[PDB]
This record gives sequence, structure tokens and C-alpha cells, in this order.
Amino acid sequence: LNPLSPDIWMYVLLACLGVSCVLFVIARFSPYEWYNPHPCNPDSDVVENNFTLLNSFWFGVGALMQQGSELMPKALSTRIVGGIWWFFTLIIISSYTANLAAFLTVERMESPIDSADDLAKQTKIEYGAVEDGATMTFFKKSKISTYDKMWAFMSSRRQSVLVKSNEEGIQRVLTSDYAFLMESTTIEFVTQRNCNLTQIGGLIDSKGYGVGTPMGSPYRDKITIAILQLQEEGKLHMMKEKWWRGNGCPEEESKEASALGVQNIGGIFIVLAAGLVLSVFVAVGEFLYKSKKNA
Amino acid sequence: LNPLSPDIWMYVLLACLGVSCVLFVIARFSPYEWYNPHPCNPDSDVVENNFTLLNSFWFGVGALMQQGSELMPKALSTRIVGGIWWFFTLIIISSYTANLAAFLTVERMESPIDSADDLAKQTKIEYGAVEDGATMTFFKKSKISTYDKMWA
Amino acid sequence: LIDSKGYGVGTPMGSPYRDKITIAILQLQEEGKLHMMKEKWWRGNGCPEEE
Amino acid sequence: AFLTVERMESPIDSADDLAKQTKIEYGAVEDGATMTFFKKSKISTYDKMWA
Ligand SMILES: *[C@@H]1O[C@H](CO)[C@@H](O[C@@H]2O[C@H](CO)[C@@H](O[C@@H]3O[C@H](CO)[C@@H](O)[C@H](O[C@@H]4O[C@H](CO)[C@@H](O)[C@H](O)[C@@H]4O)[C@@H]3O)[C@H](O)[C@H]2NC(C)=O)[C@H](O)[C@H]1NC(C)=O
Ligand SMILES: *[C@@H]1O[C@H](CO)[C@@H](O[C@@H]2O[C@H](CO)[C@@H](O)[C@H](O)[C@H]2NC(C)=O)[C@H](O)[C@H]1NC(C)=O
Ligand SMILES: O=S1(=O)NCN(C2CC2)c2ccc(F)cc21
Ligand SMILES: O=S1(=O)NCN(C2CC2)c2ccc(F)cc21
Ligand code: NA
Repeated sequence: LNPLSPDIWMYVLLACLGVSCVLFVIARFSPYEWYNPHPCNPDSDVVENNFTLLNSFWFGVGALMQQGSELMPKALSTRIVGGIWWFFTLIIISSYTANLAAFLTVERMESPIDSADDLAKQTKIEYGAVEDGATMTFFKKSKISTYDKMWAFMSSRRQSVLVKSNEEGIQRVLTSDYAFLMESTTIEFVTQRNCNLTQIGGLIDSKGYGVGTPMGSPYRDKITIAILQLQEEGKLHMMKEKWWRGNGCPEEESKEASALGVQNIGGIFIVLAAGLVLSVFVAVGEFLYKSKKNA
Repeated sequence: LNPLSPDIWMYVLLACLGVSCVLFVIARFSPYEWYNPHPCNPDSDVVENNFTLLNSFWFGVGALMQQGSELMPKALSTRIVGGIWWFFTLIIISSYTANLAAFLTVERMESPIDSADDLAKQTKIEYGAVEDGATMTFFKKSKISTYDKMWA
Repeated sequence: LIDSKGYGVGTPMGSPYRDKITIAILQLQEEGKLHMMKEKWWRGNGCPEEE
Repeated sequence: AFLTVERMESPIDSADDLAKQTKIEYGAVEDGATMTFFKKSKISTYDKMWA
């Protein structure tokens, strides 16, 4: 159902209903649509419009599914309606074929969550942090309204949402539906070498690792100049590029289309049987209408 | 056969033998489908169907290949089966064509390696060099960004 | 971010104030003052970018 | 084809995608620390931008 928006799925079906009603109207007072339904004998004065209310939906649906009814409109004005409804039908079906081939070769997979604000509402996706860590510390002392709601869940749930160590929580994202809160540059080491983990959102906190010196030392100042030497020359950046980068995993190259199984089309077998059961109820429905008419 | 899984090819063929055998039930059961074959002669007792057991197979097959047939059911409950089976068939064809246009637009878009940079990225391809040769000597002293990664 | 710089409160070389301000800025960080201050000043209008 | 090209393409989202497409005009402050960084840069994606 994806490659057409459900706006179009409704506007098609109203257009199938609307033109089928105009087919009923034009057929009546068009005199050339009143033919001779008795062809084997010349001039028996019987007259019939075969474009009834039932068959006009049968012409619109039979044309929408590209197969055509047995009606084949006959004068000029039901012919213009039928033909312009025909050229409507190709442009739809040749769009739905065209647009579906776009989805089957350019796959844009998008996550249900895109920031921590999306985690505030999705209770189906659970939170997670290391027990008694600085990440857990930040939400407990927080004041921002998102993080309060994010803490109030994680406070009022434990052993299902709170991990003991981050290596255990890596398994919990990997196994369960679990969104894990941890440090930033720990993630880019994990993400780079585990290519079905991703980093959604951005930096929540903003802190830094610093060279530890004892309380009062001359080595605090000289290292501070020396740290800015590696960064402005660029040596500080290239060390990051060699210790966090790993395999790389370029699955951005689109693979073969992974031939459609029951997880992909799927719902047509449901709507087929949904048409099968509904027709039997009408089959016993109009059977009582005839037995009452016969009685 | 490649753009669909073979489970689908079994299930479509079972839907052909299913929906045709359901419409044959509804054609004998619904009163409207029992019609007079002679508007040329307004008779009685010649009231018949055209949907036999072989004909109902022929409608499901003939609608499967998007060309229709010569049957075109008249009764409303038979027309509900004719409505959904047609919407069933456009989804199969326009997922056949779109997926067959996907195997042929991926395989044509891809290319074998023709540079070291295309060899730099794809870590599936195992490299190779002489242990202690001038080749791996060059990748020590190389300052090209595409080559120290190969040296990495 | 390509580069990674940082705005620092300027002190003359060897002031005793250089260390208190480092203890002063790092206090406001732990009670989240600056981020609300950043959101007080960079936020602006609605700016319909929802889009 | 119009719907498999337009879906396949994407706007720029990195400097490397900005490095290649010479249709997009760049921009920097004349005598700023930004263009100062692209002088001293040893990254292959940036001296080309400096080029
Ligand atoms: C494509 O992406 C999918 C995301 O929807 C992902 O689906 C997850 O699949 C994993 C397993 O493949 C599910 O995680 C566990 O499933 C195993 C199955 O044994 C269980 O460990 C566990 O279920 C329960 O846990 C008990 C032991 O852990 C077990 O004894 C119980 O009987 C019970 O089964 C987890 O459920 C995970 O739920 C899926 N995520 C979802 C549904 O969101 C796919 O793996 C991924 N495909 C590939 C190829 O990567
Ligand atoms: C991606 O996650 C999967 C879990 O589905 C990890 O295990 C792989 O599972 C798939 C499906 O059975 C198979 O390809 C192999 O069993 C596993 N693939 C391997 C070991 O490469 C997998 O380790 C994860 N891969 C990455 C790159 O993160
Ligand atoms: O703890 S710091 O040394 N000073 C406080 N912060 C600030 C967000 C301003 C940051 C931000 C990023 C860092 F890497 C370090 C620090
Ligand atoms: O001038 S610093 O205190 N040290 C140098 N850098 C680097 C992280 C490399 C940064 C980066 C962001 C800052 F806010 C401060 C600094
Ligand atoms: Na046709």
C-alpha cells in the first residue's frame, strides 16, 4: 500500500464511485443508449438500457482492474466517459508499477526514533543506562522537562530498565527492543565495529576528558599548551581517526531486491479471503431475497 | 522466477484452485446466475449457468493473465469474487514487473572493481602483498589517504 | 562539526581568578544553567521549520 | 526512471559530498580562522576545498 499515499487510495475509490454514478445518469436520457436487445429478429419493439446501477459499478471496477467489462459503451457520451476513465486507469497503474519499482531498488530505512524527544512518548521502546553512572546521574539531577519524564520512567522501573554495566546493555539493545543511554565516544567505538547498532539523536550532555594533574603542579599548564599543539597541527584528530575507525561495512551499496515473500506483499492474501467471506454472506443474502420473492 | 519467492508461486497457484472452486459454489447457489440463454426466445426450463467446474477454472486463469475471459459473472455475489480476484491480480503483476525491474536495475548499476579506491572500501575482498617486498615497502612510506588505509 | 574549538573566559596570565572561574563555570554546568541560557538566547521565534 | 533517479539522489550532508560537486559555490571569511584551518589542514578532503 506504500507507494501511493492513502489520500490517493481514497480519491481513487471515490473516483470509481463517482464516475460509475455519472455512468448511470448519462445512460438514461441519452437516446442512442437505448438499443434493440432482440437481435435475432428485426423489429420487435422492446427497449433496454443495460447500463443499470449495478453494471455501472461493474464497468468502473472492471475498467480499474485493466480487464474491462462486457459492456463496451455504445453511443458517444458513455464512450467519452468510458475512454477518459480508461486513460485515468493507465496513469494510475503505470504510476503504481513505476513507483513500486522505485521502492524495491532504493530502500530508505528510517528509524522510529530520531531524538530523545521521541523516546519521551514511545513507551514501547524502553530506556536504559548503566547503574549509578554519570549518565544516570545526569537525569536524576536534571531539570529539563523531557529528561524529567525520561527519568521518572527509569526511576520507577528497575532490573528491566536499568543495566549494571554497559557491555551488558550492548547485548540488550542487540537482543531486545532497548534504547541505551551512555557516553558519546563510547558509542562510536561500538557503532563502527558492530554494524547493526546506530547512534540516533545527538549529544545530550557536553563534558570532556582532561589530563589529570595533582592539586597544584607546573605540569598542568605546559601540557595544556602541548594539548593545543596537537589539535591545531591536526595530530590530535588523526589519532581519533585511527583508533575508532574499524571495518567500515559499506552496505550503502544496494543489494539485490531480496525476492518478495509473505512479509512483503502479505496482506493481499488477507484481503482475498476478506473478499471470499464477504461474498458468501451476500450469496446467502440474495438467496433469501429470491426465496421470499418466490414465496 | 527470481523476483518472487517460491512460496508465493505455490500460494498463487493454490489461490487459482481456491477462488475458482469457490465461485463455482456461488454460481450454483446464487439464483441470479441462473439465467435464460435465449432472449431470442422467451422460454422457460432452459435456465442455465455458464460457470461449469471447467469454466470457473478458465475464469480464474484468464483473469490471472490480465486478458480476461468470455464469462464475466452476472450475479452480485459472484461479482464480489470477480472484484477482489481482479484486485488480487494487479498486485501480483505490478509486483512482478516492479521487482523484475529491480533485479535488472541493481545488476546493471553495479560494477566490478576497477581502481584501488574501489578496492580500498570493500573489506570483503582480501588483499595481498609480498611479505618484505618493495610493494609493501611503498605502502609504509605512502602518504596517500587511499593507501595507508590499505596499509591499515 | 569539522573543527572543535572552545570559547574560554579570558584571564591575564597567572591570575588567581583563572582557577575559580573554572570552578565557577563547572558549577553551572552541573545544575544545567548554560543549556537553558543557550536555549534562552538561541531559540527565537517559532520559525515554522517543522515542515 | 524519473522515480528511481529522484529517489536515489540526495542533498549534500557532508563536506565530502560538498568536496566533489563543483557546481556548489563554497564560502569563507576572508582572513578568518576558518580559511586559516584549511591552509594548515592535512586532510585530503579539505586541501581540495582549499584548492
Ligand atoms: C532485523 O531487525 C529486527 C528488528 O525488528 C530484528 O528483530 C529482533 O530479532 C531478535 C532475534 O532475531 C529478537 O530478540 C530476541 O529473540 C530471541 C529468539 O530466541 C530471544 O532471545 C528473545 O525472545 C525471548 O527471550 C528468551 C531468551 O532470550 C527466549 O527463550 C524466549 O522464548 C523468547 O523468545 C528476544 O526476543 C528481537 O525481539 C527482534 N526485535 C524486534 C522484534 O523488535 C532482526 O533480528 C533483524 N534481522 C537480522 C538478520 O539482523
Ligand atoms: C547483525 O546482527 C546479527 C543478528 O541478526 C548478528 O548475527 C548475524 O545474524 C545473521 C542472521 O542469522 C547472519 O548473517 C549471521 O548469523 C550473523 N552475521 C555475522 C556474524 O556476520 C551480526 O553479528 C550483526 N552484524 C553486524 C555487522 O553488526
Ligand atoms: O567540563 S568542561 O571542561 N567545561 C564545561 N563544558 C561545557 C558545556 C560548556 C565542557 C564541554 C565539552 C568538553 F569537552 C569539556 C567541558
Ligand atoms: O581548547 S580545548 O580545551 N582543547 C582542545 N580541544 C579539543 C578536543 C580536541 C577543545 C574542543 C572543544 C572545547 F570546548 C575546548 C577544547
Ligand atoms: Na489488458
